[PDB]
Amino acid sequence: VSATYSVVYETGKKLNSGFDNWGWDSKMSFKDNSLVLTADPDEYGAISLKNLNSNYYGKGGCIYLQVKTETEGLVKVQGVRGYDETEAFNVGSFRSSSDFTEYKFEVDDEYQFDRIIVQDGPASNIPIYMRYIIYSTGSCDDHILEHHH
Repeated sequence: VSATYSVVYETGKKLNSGFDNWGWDSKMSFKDNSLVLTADPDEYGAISLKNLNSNYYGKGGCIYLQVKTETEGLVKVQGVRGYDETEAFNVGSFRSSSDFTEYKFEVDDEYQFDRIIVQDGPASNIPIYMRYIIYSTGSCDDHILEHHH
């Protein structure tokens, strides 16, 4: 099968149909035409974006998103088949940027997963602004947003 995409969030004030936030120690809000993670004061807080459309996003693949923030942190997966759902696996990091920066993270082929985690490493209580959160079953080498127009 060719690459299949799950578009979790583009812009606006809601997640797309069939996605929910199962994160912790944080508040997810919608401001500045983005999805915003603000970890609670002094907490290693996260959003965890659960796919309710299928039992999994897929096995391996690529996670793409854009981030704008003054803090930094980690992107992970959880709900991995074969594991306790609480166990999380790091797939990449994001850093501070004045405007939206694109990231692509390869998901190990060993991981068939149902949740995308974004987490504030410094426990900073600083907003992390996100757009265009998209999962592809294909490789990151084969993904580009310009082809999503």
